[PDB]
Amino acid sequence: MLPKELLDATRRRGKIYLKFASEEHFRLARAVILAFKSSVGQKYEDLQEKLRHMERAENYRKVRGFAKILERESEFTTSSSLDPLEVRRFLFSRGYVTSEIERAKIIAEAATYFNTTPEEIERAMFADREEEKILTRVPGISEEELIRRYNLSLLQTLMFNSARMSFRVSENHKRIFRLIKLLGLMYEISGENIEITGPASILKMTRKYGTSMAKLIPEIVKAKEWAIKAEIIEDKRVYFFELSSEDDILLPKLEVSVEYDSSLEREFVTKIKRILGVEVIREPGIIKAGQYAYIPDFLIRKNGKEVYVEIAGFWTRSYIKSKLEKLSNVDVKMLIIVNDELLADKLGKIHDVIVMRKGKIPYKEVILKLKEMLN
Amino acid sequence: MLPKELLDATRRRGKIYLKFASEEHFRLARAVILAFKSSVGQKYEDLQEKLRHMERAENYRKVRGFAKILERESEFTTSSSLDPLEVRRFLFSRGYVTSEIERAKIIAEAATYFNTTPEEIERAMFADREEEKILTRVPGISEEELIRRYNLSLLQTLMFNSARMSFRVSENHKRIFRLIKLLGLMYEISGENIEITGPASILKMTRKYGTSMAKLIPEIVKAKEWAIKAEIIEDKRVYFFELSSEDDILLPKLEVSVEYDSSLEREFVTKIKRILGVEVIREPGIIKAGQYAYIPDFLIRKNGKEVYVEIAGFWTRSYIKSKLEKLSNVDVKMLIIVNDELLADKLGKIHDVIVMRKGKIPYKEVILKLKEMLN
Repeated sequence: MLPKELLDATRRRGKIYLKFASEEHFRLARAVILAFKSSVGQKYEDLQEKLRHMERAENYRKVRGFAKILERESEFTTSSSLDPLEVRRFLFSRGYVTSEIERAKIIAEAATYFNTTPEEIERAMFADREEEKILTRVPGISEEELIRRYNLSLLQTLMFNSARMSFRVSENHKRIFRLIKLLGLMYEISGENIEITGPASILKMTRKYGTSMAKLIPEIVKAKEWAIKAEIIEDKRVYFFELSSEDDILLPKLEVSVEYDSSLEREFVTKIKRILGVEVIREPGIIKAGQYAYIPDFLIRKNGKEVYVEIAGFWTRSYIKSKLEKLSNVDVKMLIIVNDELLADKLGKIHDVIVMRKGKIPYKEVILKLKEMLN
Repeated sequence: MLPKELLDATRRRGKIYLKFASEEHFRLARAVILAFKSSVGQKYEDLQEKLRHMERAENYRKVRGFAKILERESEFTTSSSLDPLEVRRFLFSRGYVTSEIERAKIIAEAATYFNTTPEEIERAMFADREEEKILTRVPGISEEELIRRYNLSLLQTLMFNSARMSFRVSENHKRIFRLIKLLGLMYEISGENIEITGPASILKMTRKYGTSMAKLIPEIVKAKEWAIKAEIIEDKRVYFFELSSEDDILLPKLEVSVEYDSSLEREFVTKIKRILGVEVIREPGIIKAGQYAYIPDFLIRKNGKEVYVEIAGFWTRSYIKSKLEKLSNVDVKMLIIVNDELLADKLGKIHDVIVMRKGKIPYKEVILKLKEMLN
């Protein structure tokens, strides 16, 4: 997101700061709301011209950013009951493109065929263009909520260029750990500090990973106390970013779920249990190993031995190799399964982990490794 | 069989013409090729700077288009044997981002950890940037081949804005008809004229559809004689385009291959044979019905009665309703199956066709319909 970086952040002495909106921007937020309200019943093109007219060097980014929020929560509709594709099909089959003088006549024939007026045909002809969509509903969002959502969006946008983002929260740890796993994030826990590998630390799937990462931020800033630190890469330059609840930035408290099902969990247990003669506990709980903590998917036990199993999300070779070294100096035994469709990195020799095939777990390989680990 | 490009066209009085390259652009092609050859061993940024320097107002689209063709056929490599993600993980974990004053020290530690020099650490650190990839191999392409490939890419690019493209070829009809089906194109055949609905006539999947349509063009222009006509939409403006082999545009002769699975096909044959007790012929010939011709997927024969079955590719409600109307009161009996995953249009009530469910054929519906047609 180049534009935002060069324009809604400031860089100084190796640090990067975001140009958050505050109560000082109340009048600007209201002016954007008024531009949307005035454009109800009009084409998106007319709304955009209103926004361009109010834009000045000083307010340009916030006008754009506020309007992006309102547009996302607004309802647009096509301007005609007619199908634009069927209208154009009819017109083009009667020679519309190869005519010039005859076009008004061809439009009049269409109006008879579709039981309407020439003006309705003309409205329908290109009604599938985005510029032609009609604003029909504007959300009932206050200036303050607009400013809060803009600031959350800005914080999320910055994290698309993060090499790593670390945070602490005063509560909601259980939900956050569940979110990290559902979102497939690369994580590291040390004490109260939770470090998320960012998209500037992967080779591919950057937008997909960054989008997933961004869904975690609304849950962080909902805690009564929280602190974020991040390392940001911009071309060959690096910057340190830091924000906490004590900075009193206006931010929302948005509902976050992005939930799932326990189908694989049950499928995995049912496939391993009697085959292996083993006890399996699903989501057994955070396990501490040395100075680090892990969020395993399964605990597998037989005789007096134990093996934790964790299914990674997005991954790179450097991330998995680092995780493996950290687990090698500790008593816990852990089997990591990595998905080949989530490799955000070059293909390489990675041992000690089990690799999926086309997104499916290889159960015989898992069974044999587990047998070897459990004896 | 496509690389995207910048359009470069002339528009005049409702007609659009492409700015094809010719022998007049030989010296420019030679200069672009030399910029690549003289950059082997250098970084992508250094190559691009040579191209920026040679660009002028009148030729920048060809400089950039020629270079894009060469780049796609060139080989680039990362500048060190080190994994940049691993190097940055090491550097950043030692405080690289937060202690500018220690960076030379931290880089020297990395050089010891990775068994190399500080200068290699500095090369590897941001070696995953596109600007820093090294040009290692340039294709042996000639100025004439570059001009031919540019012209094909230009013609292909224009069709991304086509509402429809119609063509005639003097030979290779069977291969062209097979390709139309393999590519999932919306087609209509009338005598020698083959009309392809273009991506300006669908609401979504426009990149996917236009890319598929682009792959048909190399097969058209390989015929001894050919002629293309198209209707082009740009915003709310329409243009007529026409080109034939008689215009003597320099074009390539490319081998065209599209990978096909055919798994759904085989299962359809076996199930219908068993449940219906009929003969099922895969990929029968082209069939004429009225003034139009069709490329069916199956012919089902029972006690002398015959029913054709066609599985559409990409589709719109407009296209399918027009197709159904042309089939309406013709002798031949044809059943159309559409795939819900290939609808490039709004959801609507379409009847007289069978709609797949999550890309799977509904066999009860198909069999019952076939029985009604087979009696």
